[PDB]
Order: sequence, then structure tokens, then C-alpha cells
Amino acid sequence: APAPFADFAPPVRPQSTLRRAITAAYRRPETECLPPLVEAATQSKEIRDAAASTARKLIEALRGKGVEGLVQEYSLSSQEGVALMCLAEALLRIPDTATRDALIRDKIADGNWKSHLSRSLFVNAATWGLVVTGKLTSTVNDRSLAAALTRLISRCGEPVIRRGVDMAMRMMGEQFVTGETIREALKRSKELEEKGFSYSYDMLGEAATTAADAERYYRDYESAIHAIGKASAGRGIYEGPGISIKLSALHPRYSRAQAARVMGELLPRVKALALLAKNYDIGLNIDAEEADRLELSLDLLEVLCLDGDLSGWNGMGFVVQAYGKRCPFVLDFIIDLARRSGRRIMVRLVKGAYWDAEIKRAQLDGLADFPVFTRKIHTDVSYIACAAKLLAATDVVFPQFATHNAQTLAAIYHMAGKDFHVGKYEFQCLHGMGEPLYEEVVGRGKLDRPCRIYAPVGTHETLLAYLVRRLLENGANSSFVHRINDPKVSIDELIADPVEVVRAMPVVGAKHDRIALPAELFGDARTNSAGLDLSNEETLASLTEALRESAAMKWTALPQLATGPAAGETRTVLNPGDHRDVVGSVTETSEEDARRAVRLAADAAPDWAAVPPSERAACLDRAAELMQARMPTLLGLIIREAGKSALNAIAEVREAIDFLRYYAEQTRRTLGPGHGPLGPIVCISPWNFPLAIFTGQIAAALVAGNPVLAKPAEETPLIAAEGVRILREAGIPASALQLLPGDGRVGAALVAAAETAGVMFTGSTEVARLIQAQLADRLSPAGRPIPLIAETGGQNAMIVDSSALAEQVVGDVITSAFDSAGQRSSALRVLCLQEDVADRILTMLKGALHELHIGRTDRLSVDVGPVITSEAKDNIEKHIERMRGLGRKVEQIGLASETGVGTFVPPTIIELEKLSDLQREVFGPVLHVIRYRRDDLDRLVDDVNATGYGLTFGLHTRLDETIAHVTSRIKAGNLYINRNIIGAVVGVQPFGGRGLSGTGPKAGGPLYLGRLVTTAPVPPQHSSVHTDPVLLDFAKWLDGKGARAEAEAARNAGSSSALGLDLELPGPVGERNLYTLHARGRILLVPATESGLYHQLAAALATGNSVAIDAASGLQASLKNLPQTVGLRVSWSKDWAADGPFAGALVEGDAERIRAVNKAIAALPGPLLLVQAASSGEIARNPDAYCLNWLVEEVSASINTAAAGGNASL
Amino acid sequence: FGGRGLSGTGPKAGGPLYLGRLVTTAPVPPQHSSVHTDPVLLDFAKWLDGKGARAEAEAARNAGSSSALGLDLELPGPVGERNLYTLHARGRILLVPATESGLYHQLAAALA
Amino acid sequence: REAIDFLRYYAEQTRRTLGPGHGPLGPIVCISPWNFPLAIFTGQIAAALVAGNPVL
Ligand SMILES: Cc1cc2c(cc1C)N(C[C@H](O)[C@H](O)[C@H](O)COP(=O)(O)OP(=O)(O)OC[C@H]1O[C@@H](n3cnc4c(N)ncnc43)[C@H](O)[C@@H]1O)c1[nH]c(=O)[nH]c(=O)c1N2
Ligand SMILES: NC(=O)c1ccc[n+]([C@@H]2O[C@H](COP(=O)([O-])OP(=O)(O)OC[C@H]3O[C@@H](n4cnc5c(N)ncnc54)[C@H](O)[C@@H]3O)[C@@H](O)[C@H]2O)c1
Ligand SMILES: N[C@@H](CCC=O)C(=O)O
Ligand SMILES: [Mg+2]
Ligand SMILES: [Mg+2]
Repeated sequence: APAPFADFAPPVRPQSTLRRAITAAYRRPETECLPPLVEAATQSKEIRDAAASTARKLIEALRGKGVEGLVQEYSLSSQEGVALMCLAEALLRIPDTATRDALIRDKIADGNWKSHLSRSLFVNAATWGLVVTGKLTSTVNDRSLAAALTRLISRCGEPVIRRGVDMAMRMMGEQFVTGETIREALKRSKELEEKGFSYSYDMLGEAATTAADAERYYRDYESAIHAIGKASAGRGIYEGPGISIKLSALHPRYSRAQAARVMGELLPRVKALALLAKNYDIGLNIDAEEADRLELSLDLLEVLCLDGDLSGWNGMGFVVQAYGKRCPFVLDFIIDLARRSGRRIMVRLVKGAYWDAEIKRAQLDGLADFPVFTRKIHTDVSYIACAAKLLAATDVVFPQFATHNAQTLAAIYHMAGKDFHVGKYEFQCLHGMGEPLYEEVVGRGKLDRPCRIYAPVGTHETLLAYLVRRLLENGANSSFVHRINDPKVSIDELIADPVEVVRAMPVVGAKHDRIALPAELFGDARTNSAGLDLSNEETLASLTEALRESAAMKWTALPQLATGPAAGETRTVLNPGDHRDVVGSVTETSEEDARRAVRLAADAAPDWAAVPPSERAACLDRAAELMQARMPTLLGLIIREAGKSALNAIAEVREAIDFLRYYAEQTRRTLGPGHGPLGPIVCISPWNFPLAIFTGQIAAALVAGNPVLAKPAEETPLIAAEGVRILREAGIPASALQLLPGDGRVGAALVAAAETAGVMFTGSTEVARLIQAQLADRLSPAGRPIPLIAETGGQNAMIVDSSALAEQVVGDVITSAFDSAGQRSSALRVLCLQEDVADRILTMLKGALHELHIGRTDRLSVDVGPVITSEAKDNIEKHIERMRGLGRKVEQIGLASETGVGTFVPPTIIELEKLSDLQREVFGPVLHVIRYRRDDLDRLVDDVNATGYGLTFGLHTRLDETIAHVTSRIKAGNLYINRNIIGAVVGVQPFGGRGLSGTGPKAGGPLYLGRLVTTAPVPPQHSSVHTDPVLLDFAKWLDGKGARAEAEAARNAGSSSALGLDLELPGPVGERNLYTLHARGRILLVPATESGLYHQLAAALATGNSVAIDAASGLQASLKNLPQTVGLRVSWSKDWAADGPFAGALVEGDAERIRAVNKAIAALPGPLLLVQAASSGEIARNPDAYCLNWLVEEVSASINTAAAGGNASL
Repeated sequence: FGGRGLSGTGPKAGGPLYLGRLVTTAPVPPQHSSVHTDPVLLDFAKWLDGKGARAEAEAARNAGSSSALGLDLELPGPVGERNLYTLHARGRILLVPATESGLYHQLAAALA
Repeated sequence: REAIDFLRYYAEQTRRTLGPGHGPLGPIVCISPWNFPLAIFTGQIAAALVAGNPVL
């Protein structure tokens, strides 16, 4: 029985001094990195002057020697130019020239191009937009482009189409690639090889998603090596061509977390390719990728350079990125490795290609700092400093200075001095981009320094995949190539020496003023939680020890009453991944003590309510500091008690910290003496986020001034007990926070207790409905319903159309469906694939499914852990077997024998014929897949809505018309565009749904605390300038009927309503996070008096809703002669259960009438209804008798604006 | 410039729809498109689909896409002013059909 | 100024839109008011003309 965490994340090899110096610099503050780089990059005044002169000469030559020309000839707008290139791209998909030329001449030119061209013409328009305009738009306005294409064809006809086709053919066949195939690329390289250039070929292709795709990339590299080696014909590694490879192409799980697989499976493949490169004596360069792959790649480089089978060949090459803070230390390591191995490693120094993505990832992950610089000039200094280090080691490495920056080039040219021979070092550039500059460098007439051209090879399709990222290295406002074209930029500015510019700044190395450190994402509002970097070996080593220490601790959970711990029945808590691993002991609460706890809470309520809100919020902030400091220990407990992976446990602790700090800040923004607490609040939480959801509900209740009875899920009491311990340590009094471990009976006993003033429930819809029924019997002492927040299940869909990028879709689907073994309320349950792309995506998804490692979660290499109990496993497996029995195709990963000691369900994909094949939420790792024809998209959205759930929803498309359509028609609380549908972040994606998925208000949102006080405050930013027009028509009708006071109240409701609020919430770069307030739907109105009905109708209409009015009220004659606009929103209901689902209810009556109606409402099928009740006298006295906060629906939408390949804003 | 009701038929003088009224087949004006699809049009198209009125359902979806309803543009002008141009529904359209298919096409155009 | 602007605006709109399949209606009668006796006069006529129609 393996000891906990004994094999958590052992490194590939013991970390040498040189390796640890690399790791130490991973996230070093920018002000610490720059001073030594400035020192190393300094050159003499004579050299600086000579370099400036050379750089000026080069820039002058560049400025004194396509799409623009076409746009000019035909007077095309930008959209017309983009649309034309999209059309040319589509036309070039037609393989035969004569067939294409006839379609153009007889059909496309002669009008309806739509008629003749399952995929939008405009799927790649973001790329063509970059070509035409130099600007990147994340999504495509396909209606604008369709209009522009019709306009340009109808205006200019076949000639413009001809020119567009020829232009696109040249760009895609000759400019963006050296050739479509390696043979074609080789044939086209002869011309510049005769002029003194060399080549390194890049077979466009990165990121294998499946074993089969990695195998295809391997055979593509192997075949390219043969062709390059044959062509090289003994020219050797310096004069002759080489190949560049990306390691992520060669294995579908190239990551530190899968290091053992990488060394066991990827390394041999690289070795095989290297052996072939050695036999032909060509270069083989390992390209550099994301920052979290840098150190892993060094382990492969070390093994290859020490492998005797590769001896005698100096062609092994390796890229280092100067924008990275580790660059100089990586170079020290490589130079030393070259010395030890005797291999003259070819070192390609680049600035770096992933900058935008690195900024976003570090922000998302809450890490201490960025692994790259944030000011471009810093990268330039780093590049020059690293060049100095390389030029001092030309006996042991071969430096390759890959840059198009003439100032960088000139600085290095003079740095290297007058002694040169081929093989000492070289420059490099990209095909189709750098030849203008390097034709001023290569040859005896110029600077007589060689340049190797990096030559992309691939078909149009492969080309377009990552062409945006390629372009951005030269369109950004910071890019040299962009500046050298800007006539507003002088040569003097271009030849400015970055070393001296940085030296003379006030703070050397200061972070970019406009990029927030991850901790500062929310500015002055609150401190972002901090995560942990599972690619950092120091972090892994420290975490290994803390995790082991956490498993030695004697975790317990006890009934913690106001008077002290209570006795109860005690049992062990077992690790779901291995029942032999006892995590702790829980003592469960008797029903008697649960009732006693509520009485103690009631008697302590005044003392807690009297703690000022700012001091209550200070307790939450202190608790957040404590959880942040304790995160490693908390991780270990969550991993073992709840079966979570480390990555997911980190995110969970972060979320708990974020809840605490968010509700503390919301309190500081809102709560005052008139926002009185409800009283004792029962907080019932689910097992699956046993710290974060548990903490969030309790923290909210507490900071609003209510004492809390915390009832954690029976599966996960230990982390709950630790969260309560932390909150108490932070200053929450024991009387204000009591912990009552146990099962649903303890929850039910708490709900039923007379002094319970409010219930916060997160869990299954079915249990919420039992709680709703129990509360329907109850009124507060004031005669009003006991507030219930019930956040429940989902049946979450993602719709994918033919414009989406399969690899992105698969990654987001795998994460959304199978992260946490699907045990997230937000998890993807139904993937909907447009018919034309379904087979290809499904094949890739199945391939990716089989790369997942399922097992006990105390190993970093585990992707998917167990399900929480044998009962959950049995429930999920019954569903799978029923589906399989109906003949549905079922794909499942095979589980290792070691899973037998726990309760595991393999990730499973089930192909359904119709969405109706699914009945209720299956809370496990089970993805259902349906296919749809594009014309049936609207009906599909209907089908998604028809389940009655409304939690998370995803859409993958590049097309704005589809975004607008689907997002306007879907009815769900959390929407996600071009990203996964999980991991909603507090205050950024306020989380919670509608229908069967929740009552709201959303946790982690601004309306939440207001539900936990008797008088809701006005939340921050909560207002709308928009007035519902039906409300206005109703107010006019009231005035016409002589209901003057009611008409005034209706106008007031129209103004007070926040319907139409539309906000962007601060968050990470590369995402737009929106928060909007919409109508809830159809509100059930149960009036008693005419004036009550008018107030109810005003409240509902002002918040955009329709209504169903109780026909038993007898008030039909009070609504005679309604304007048709209002009548369309009004129905009368005799049988409420037939006319739903409703989305809320408004009730007027005395206490016993309210209780009776509340019981009738609870009995309605379907969603829990948020009911508000008032007496006729309260309606007369209190304009807010019905609070408009609870008559709107919150919607959060998160759009990945980097999905097109990069981040335009940055 | 131009109005509705008793003030005019449109299209507006000095605006992008004007020239299209003076030719037998109107061109697509500059910037004249919308990403929004009328939801009632979409419901109509689904109803037509249910009936097997396949050609009409297709014409309805195409009208839904080609409609510029919802266009919302800022026009270039002087500083210190924001000049906006938007396309809205006209109101209630009188439909004078002869045939069922004609009616479905007319409804599609009007709803879109 | 408005007359100049109509002329230049309808010219540009023509350059952005009109091709061989946008045939003219034929003779267009342009009836104008007294109160903008050059601007509205010119605008209606210019548009009709540039769309390919002779004007009365
Ligand atoms: C032959 C060859 C081969 C490769 C590469 C280039 C060449 C020529 N690249 C791409 C390379 O990393 C880089 O993006 C481009 O070459 C552009 O850099 P230049 O020095 O020519 O331009 P320039 O002098 O304009 O520098 C642009 C670069 O500055 C950096 N930058 C921009 N804004 C910044 C900011 N705010 N803060 C900090 N830094 C900022 C970025 O690195 C950006 O690419 C690469 N890249 C890679 O990562 N891995 C690889 O394997 C390769 N392979
Ligand atoms: N919408 C959300 O934010 C959200 C978040 C997490 C989980 N969930 C949902 O929670 C479910 C999984 O969590 P779970 O399995 O712990 O849920 P559950 O419904 O099984 O149990 C939830 C909690 O309610 C308690 N409980 C059970 N029966 C009760 C009763 N009769 N009276 C009072 N309390 C009772 C349990 O002890 C537990 O504390 C899923 O359906 C998931 O979708 C929703
Ligand atoms: N808010 C969580 C869902 C709660 C889990 O069940 C998420 O978005 O992953
Ligand atoms: Mg349960
Ligand atoms: Mg019910």
C-alpha cells in the first residue's frame, strides 16, 4: 500500500547547481533581472557608434526597396480586402485549376457566390484581417464580410476575383511557406543558397492532441530529414540545410506533469530523428515553446547530448528565448553541457514567440510574477547580454542569432569583432520576412556574415493554423518590422541603443506600467489569491514535503457547538482513491445537538450582528491570509479526502481565498446599520468543492452579520472542519460559527429548526426540492418566507461549429468534461458538434481521452481521480450501461488494476442520437456527444434549453453571427466563448444558473450578500439607465384608469430596476468577462387586492418579465383594456402546475395566505422558485415590498479573446 | 436626413441607402450588415421546417442573415459630437399575398 | 456647402457600390422645394444622375 505522496513529483534527475540557478530565476522580479543584463550587454563608445552607423545603413537600405496594391487598384475597403482573400482561399481549396476558373467565370463572378461556396467562407478571416489591416480581431464579423464580398464582386466582377486568387496563391504557396512540401521547399531554396544563405526547415505542426497525431508528425519529420539530408549532400551542418522540430509535436502529453512519459516515450523518438540527422550530417534544432516546457526540454537535451550513439555529430541545436528571465542561466547550463559532452551545441537565440500567452497564463494561475519580461526593451537588452555570453563561448557552442531587428543585428555584428569563419556563428531569419535585411548582410559585398532562413513547409490548411502567432512577431506596435514601415518612426529612433535606454531609466527594469502582476489583477478592490507553479522544481520539492506532512496529520471533524465540541458517533474518513488510506475521523452530530446548535446561534445572533461590518470583513480577510499560508497543507487534505488532483486542489483553495476576500470587499462597499441580519443561517454544502463552496456560503452569511450552522457534506467533513478552525482563528466567535458534521438528516434537522432564518444550499436539485418543501411550511416571525439560496445541478452543453479549431475544442472538452472526474456542477455533459466536423473532432477527442492517467491523486501525473463513493460510481455506471444497452457507442479508457482499491469511473464518451436521450444530471466523467446540421442550430439551442437546466454553456465559433444568435437564445447563467466551461472565478465569472440549476443570486457576485440581510443594500455598480417599455406602457394604462399612485409606483419601479445592467468585470488579459442583468422569465403573481396586483405587475414588468396571474384571485376585471404590449406579457392561470415553469413568484396576503400559497408553489414541478411575499399593508407602506434584485437574472459571459491565436490589446 | 410617417418614405438623403432606390437592383451599401438575427424570424423558419416547407425555410434563414436590422454605426464627423446611424424595424408591414408560398416569403422578409 | 457635400457624397457612394447589374430606372423627375433651392435641388438630381438616370 503506497505511502501518501511518496511518488508525488520526483524530478527526472537530481538538480545540479546550474539547473537550480535556472529554476531560481523563473519568476525573478524584473528589477532584479535587468542590472546584470545591462552590465553584460555594455559595449564601448566606439562600438556603440559603429553599431549605430551599421544599423542606420541597414535601415536606410531597407526603407529604399502586394495586398496593398490590390486594395488600391480596386478601391477596396478593409472588409472587402479581407472578404476577397477569404474567397480566394476557398477557391484555392478547389484542386483543379480549370474547374476553379470555370466556377469563377460562370458562377462566382456572375452574382451569387453564396450559392456555390458546411463551412463559412470567413473561418480564417481573423488571419486575413491581420494581412490586410495589420490588426487582429478575435472573432469574424461574417455578416459584414458577406456584405463586402457581394459588394466587391457586384462592383468589379471577375477581374478582382482573379487578382485575389493569384495574390492568395502567391502568399500561401510562396510567402508564408517556402513550399507546400519539403521537396518543393528544397527546390525553392537553391536560389538563396547560391547567394550565401542556408536553411532550417519547419514542418508546420505543433501540439499533438493524440498518439496518432504525434505519430504523423514523427513520420513527417523523419521524411523531411531524409529529403533535407539527401539535398544537403554532405555540405555539413553549417553550410548545409537543417531541420527544426517542436517537441510538443512528438508527444500528446509533453508536460512536466507527465515527465516520466516524456522521458520514456518522447525521448526515444527525438533520439531516432537525431540519429537520422547525424547520418546525413545535418542540423536538428529543438524549437522553444511555452515557459513551462523550458526546463523539461533541458532534460531531453541533456540525455541526447550524453548519448554515445549520437557522438561524432555537432548538429544538435536548441533554442533559447531572450524574453525569458532564465535565459542567461539556461545558456550557462547549455554551455557547460556542451563542454561536458564535447558536442558543439547549436544555440539559436530568439527573443520569444509566446509573449501574450505567457502574460495571460501567469495571471490566470495567480503566480508570483511573469516568466518573461514585460517591457520589450528588456528583451532587447537580454538578447544582447545573452549574445555576449554566446560569443565568448564559440569554441564550445555555435551561436545562431535569430532576429530581424537591424539594431540588434548591428550590435552583435560589432560585438563579434573582425575575426570570422564559417562555423563561428551565424544570423538567422524567417522566410519571406528577413531576406530584405539579410541581403544587406550576407556576402562579401555586404557584411560577409551568413544567415540561415527558417523555412516553414506545409499546405494552406496547416499554414493557417498558427499563422496569427507568426504574424504578431512583426505587426505589434513594438515589433521592429512594424516600426521600420511606420514613416512616423525615424531611423534615429530605430537605432536607439536599448542598453543605454534601460540604463538611464529611473527604476532599472521596472515592470510595464500597464500590465498587472497576477496578485494585482483586481487593483485596490482586493488582493488576488496566489497559486503554485507545478512546473517549478523548487515548488514541487517543497510541496512534496508539505503534502507528505499533511498525510501524517490526525485530521478530525467534530460537532463544534458554541459551548465546545460535542460527543457523537465517530467513523473514519477514507481516501476515495484508495480506501486503505485513512485520512481522518469524523464525529457526526446527533439531531438533538443540531437543534441545540440552532438555539445557541439564535441566542448569540445579537452579539455577532453587533460586530461592525468592517470588523466582520476583517475576519474574512484574516481567514484568507491564513488559508493562503496554509495552502500546501490544505491541498494535501483535499487531494486525499475528496480525490482531487493537486492542480484542482490549488484552484479550490484559491477560490476559497477569493470568496473570503470578495465578500469582505463587497461588505466594505455595502453594509450598514439598516441592513439587518436575517438570523441563524444554515449552510449546507456539497462534497465536490469541500473547501471553496463550504467557505463561500459561510463567509457570506457571517459577514452579512448572521451566525452560521455549517453542515458539510458527509463525504468531506475534514477539510470543512479545518476551514472552520481557520475562520475561528481569524476571529469568528465560536457562537457565530458552529460545525455540524453528518449526513442529510443533520441538514434536515437544521433546516427544520424553528429559529433557522435562512438556508444556503449547494447540492443536487433533488435535495434542494426536499429542502424547499420543508421550508414551505415555515414563516419568519414577521410572517414571510424563509430565504433559500439553492444552487443545484447542470446539464451543460457546448456547441461547436465548423469554424472552431479542433485542437482547441478538444482541449477544452477534455478539461470541461473530465477534470475532477466530471464532478463539477459546471462540467460539460453534452457536446454538440456540427455534422461537417463531427467525425474529425470525435476521432481527436477519443484519442485525447486515451492519454489521460486515472489513479489515486497523490501523484502529479494523475489527470483524473476517483469518484467520491461507491454509490456515486454505481449510479454513474448504471447510466453508462443503460446507454450501452440502447446500442449507443461508448468509448472508455481502460483503468489500471491499482484503481481497484478505490472507487473509479473511467472517462467515458457516449454518442447520443438526440439530447432527449438524457434525463437527469449524471455527476461523473461521462461526456455525451450529439451532432447537428447547421440549419438546425436554433432548434438545438431549444433542445439545450428544454432540459430545464441552465448552469454553464459553451460555444466554440469564430463567427459573430453565430455568437449573437446562440448567446441571445441560450438560457444559462454562465456562458463561455472559445474556452472551457469550468473554473468560474469569484468576482470575474460570478457563478450560478437558473431553472433546475439554481435560484440565485450568484455566488461570487454582487447580489449575493443582499439576500442574507433583511433589507438588501445597493450593490456596487448596480443600476441601469434603461426602462422596460412594457412597464412604461403599463404605467400609462394605470394613469388612464385613474390608478395614479400605482402609476407613480410603476414608474419608480421602472427607474429602480437594474434590468439591462451590462458590465465588464476586471480579470486577466486575453479574456473579456461580462456581467449582465436580464429578465428571469415568467413570474407567477398571486395577488389578493387590485392595488397589490398592480404593484406586483409593475415589479415584474420593470424587470422585463412576463407574468402568469392566479385566476383564483378573482381580479380579472382589474386588468381590462390592457395595451397589447402589456397583454402579450400577461396570462391568467387556473392551474399553476400546467402553466410553468415559472422563474419566480410574487405573493400578496396575510401570513396564513402566504404559507398556503408557498406550499402550493413548492409543489409545482420543476425549478425551485424564488418567492417574495408581502401583506397588502406592506405593499402600501414599503415601495420595496417586492425587491427588484430578485426579479432579474444574472448572466456571466467569459470570452477568450486570445482564441484567434493572440491578444490584440497587448 | 429624413423621417418616417407623414415626414417621408425614405430612404434618407445624404445616407447610404439613397442611391439603391434609384436603380432596379439595389447594391449592398457600405457597412450595411448586422450580426443580429430577428428571433421571430428564427421561430418562423423552424415552423416552416416542421411543415416541410424546405425552400421557404431556407429563404427565411437567408432573409434573417441578409437583414441589416440592428446595424449600429458611428459616422465620422467633427470632434465634440457623436453621430450615430442605426437600422430599426419599420413597423407593421401590409402584406398582400396571392399564394401561400408568396405569403411565406413576404412574412420572412418582414419578420427578418 | 450642402450641395457640394451631396455631390461628393453620392459620387463616393457610387464608387463604393455601383456595378453593371445595378441598372438605372430610366428618366427620373426631380421636384424640389423653394426653401433649400440649391442643396435639395442638387442632391436629388445628383443622386438620380449618378445612379445612371437622366433627370427632369
Ligand atoms: C530563425 C528564427 C527561428 C525562431 C524564431 C525567429 C527566427 C528569426 N522565433 C520567433 C522569435 O522568438 C521572435 O518572436 C521574432 O523573431 C521577432 O523578434 P525580432 O528580434 O526579429 O523582433 P523585435 O526586435 O521586434 O522583437 C520582437 C520581440 O520582442 C518581444 N517583446 C514584444 N513585446 C514585449 C514586451 N512588452 N515585453 C517583453 N518582450 C516583448 C517578443 O519576444 C517579440 O517577439 C522563435 N520564437 C520562439 O519562442 N521559439 C522558437 O523556436 C523560435 N524560432
Ligand atoms: N450550482 C452549483 O454551484 C453547484 C456547485 C457544486 C455542486 N452542485 C451540485 O451538487 C451536487 C453534488 O454535490 P452533493 O453530492 O454533495 O449533493 P447532495 O444533494 O447529495 O448533498 C448536498 C448536501 O445536502 C445535504 N443533504 C442531503 N440530503 C439532505 C436533506 N434531505 N436535507 C437537508 N440536507 C441534505 C448533504 O448532506 C450535503 O451536505 C451535484 O448535483 C452538483 O451539480 C451545484
Ligand atoms: N463554480 C464551479 C462549479 C461548482 C462545482 O460544482 C466551476 O465553475 O467549476
Ligand atoms: Mg448526496
Ligand atoms: Mg416544486
